Amino acid sequence: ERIVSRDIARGYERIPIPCVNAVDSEPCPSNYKYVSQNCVTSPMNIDRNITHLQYCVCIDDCSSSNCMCGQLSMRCWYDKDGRLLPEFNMAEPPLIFECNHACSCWRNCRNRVVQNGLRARLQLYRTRDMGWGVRSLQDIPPGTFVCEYVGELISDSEADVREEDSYLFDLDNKDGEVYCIDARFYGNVSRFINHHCEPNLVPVRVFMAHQDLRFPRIAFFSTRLIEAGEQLGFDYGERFWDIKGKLFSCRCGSPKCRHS
Amino acid sequence: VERIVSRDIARGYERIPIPCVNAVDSEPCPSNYKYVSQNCVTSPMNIDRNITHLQYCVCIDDCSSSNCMCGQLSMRCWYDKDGRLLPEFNMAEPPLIFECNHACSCWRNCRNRVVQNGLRARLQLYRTRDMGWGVRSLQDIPPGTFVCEYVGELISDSEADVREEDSYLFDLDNKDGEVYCIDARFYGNVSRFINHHCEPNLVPVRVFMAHQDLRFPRIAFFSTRLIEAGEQLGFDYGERFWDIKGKLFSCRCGSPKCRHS
Ligand SMILES: COc1cc2c(cc1OCCCN1CCCC1)N=C(C1CCCCC1)CN=C2NC1CCN(C(C)C)CC1
Ligand SMILES: COc1cc2c(cc1OCCCN1CCCC1)N=C(C1CCCCC1)CN=C2NC1CCN(C(C)C)CC1
Ligand SMILES: Nc1ncnc2c1ncn2[C@@H]1O[C@H](CSCC[C@H](N)C(=O)O)[C@@H](O)[C@H]1O
Ligand SMILES: Nc1ncnc2c1ncn2[C@@H]1O[C@H](CSCC[C@H](N)C(=O)O)[C@@H](O)[C@H]1O
Ligand SMILES: [Zn+2]
Ligand SMILES: [Zn+2]
Ligand SMILES: [Zn+2]
Ligand SMILES: [Zn+2]
Ligand SMILES: [Zn+2]
Ligand SMILES: [Zn+2]
Ligand SMILES: [Zn+2]
Ligand SMILES: [Zn+2]
Repeated sequence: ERIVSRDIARGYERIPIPCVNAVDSEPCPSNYKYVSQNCVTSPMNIDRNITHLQYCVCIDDCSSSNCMCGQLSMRCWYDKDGRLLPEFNMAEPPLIFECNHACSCWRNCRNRVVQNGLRARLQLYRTRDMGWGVRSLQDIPPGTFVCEYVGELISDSEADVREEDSYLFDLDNKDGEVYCIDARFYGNVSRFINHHCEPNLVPVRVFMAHQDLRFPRIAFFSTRLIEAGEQLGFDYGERFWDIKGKLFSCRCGSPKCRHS
Repeated sequence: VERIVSRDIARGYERIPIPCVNAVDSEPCPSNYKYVSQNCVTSPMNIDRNITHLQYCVCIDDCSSSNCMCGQLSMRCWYDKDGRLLPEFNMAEPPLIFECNHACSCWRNCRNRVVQNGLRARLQLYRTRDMGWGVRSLQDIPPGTFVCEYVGELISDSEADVREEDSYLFDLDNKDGEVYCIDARFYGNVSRFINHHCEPNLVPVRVFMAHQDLRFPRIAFFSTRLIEAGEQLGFDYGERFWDIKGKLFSCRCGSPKCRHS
């Protein structure tokens, strides 16, 4: 019903992300800053030395098995349309290394999906029972990149002293150091995606312009055909529900719900 | 005959292809460097990227009014509706330009965003007769248009002072504090091929977009007049270059007002 914003991203995405409310009188969310890429407040010494990148020397479109970046990904998982292959392990996704600016290939090679940004037509909307949510305005085939989980990159020490923990995405411990993305104060459309026990999205760790393994980027891919109008959802995991289960129960409505 | 030796030296990284041609000799497309479309580093530079340190505007319009904070930092917004520098822009002593950024309240299509939109002109790398490779425009370029950025490897002054090849350095001079340099010898974009001209049709301008760390301005070339289709691009290398290289060769820009021949 009520169109309360024509584009919450104010033109920073390749297509607008409108916001509508047909439930109550809440206006468009405004208690955060929309950013389309990750940001920092305190410094994160991400390794950006260009000579530290692994890269490929392909002269084709990076469809051969000799592509170093495909080999780092165990294989290039992207088909001719940029969708994950049917055999992609959705239960335990691998890391994806996309091609980068040190590679000899062209900017339009096969192994570049997440770095081309959001393409699906999404919409922020007011749900009946769990606040704001995100839905697709179009059919999304299986294995399509939907959106990235974008926010403020913070250390574990910083996360342990933040009053609000509902917008944290853990980049769990590759070593002693561990970091997370906090979308509470800075974030993109993904900060409004609700939990579902049978999720139509799965997060995948991706490396594009750097390969600092402490700082993967979080890309959501569809696990099935998402029909037009369907709400997006992913599995928040057990750390969330072991903390928030004390306060409320899951309202995903799935007959296979595990937290209600 | 004009040999096409590359369809795009940028391999698709620019909005427009930049082909390379050679009607002079049998030299192939230059390949002794790595093309990058934006600045890179090898040793860390600790650029201040704290989002709360950005100055930003709160404009409710397209940032075309007098109240835009980012225009005020630039002493005024110098861009017209087409993204070109106003005729009042001081080409002889350009001010610092602060474009709008992701902390501003405005939209991504506001007026104060030109260099962050990337290269737009149709350019061409080509073999000259007595200057090696050069860059020309394939189209008319109106005055005050953003043409290309000087892109390369960001290095410190002490690193530059131990590099054997100095012909691709762009100085980021600092009146106070540490001084840095862009070296396009090993990593660079199309701008590393632009030759010196004593009456140049390009002027470099220091611009800030995603960060405002004054140690690291980005270098944007704007046209100083109409550049016609076919014309070679050129800017003034300055005195530090010619005080060093003038001992080896004379300027061949061919201008009637050449100052280094
Ligand atoms: C509530 O759900 C989480 C809560 C916490 C999480 C992650 C959580 O959900 C992750 C998935 C759900 N997301 C929702 C949107 C996107 C995915 N992560 C951290 C990190 C764990 C490992 C890496 C370093 C810190 C621990 N702290 C947590 N809450 C504490 C914070 C500090 N105190 C008080 C001082 C307020 C209370 C408890
Ligand atoms: C030859 O032209 C330059 C030469 C030098 C420059 C700048 C120059 O031209 C700038 C304009 C021309 N460009 C051409 C393309 C784009 C603009 N910069 C400096 C400093 C760098 C950072 C601190 C302030 C200035 C260093 N010295 C330089 N050559 C020395 C380097 C070390 N070797 C040996 C010790 C190995 C001795 C010569
Ligand atoms: N499946 C679910 N059941 C109940 N509440 C949920 C839920 N999924 C998400 N939420 C709510 O949404 C928060 C995650 S942030 C997701 C956006 C949120 N709906 C908003 O309006 O800002 C959780 O803290 C929880 O309060
Ligand atoms: N006006 C000029 N007169 C003589 N040589 C010039 C010149 N402008 C540029 N050059 C040459 O080009 C170098 C700058 S790098 C510019 C690209 C270069 N022509 C190339 O083929 O790689 C200078 O060191 C000088 O060798
Ligand atoms: Zn490859
Ligand atoms: Zn590659
Ligand atoms: Zn590739
Ligand atoms: Zn559930
Ligand atoms: Zn403004
Ligand atoms: Zn602004
Ligand atoms: Zn603006
Ligand atoms: Zn001259």
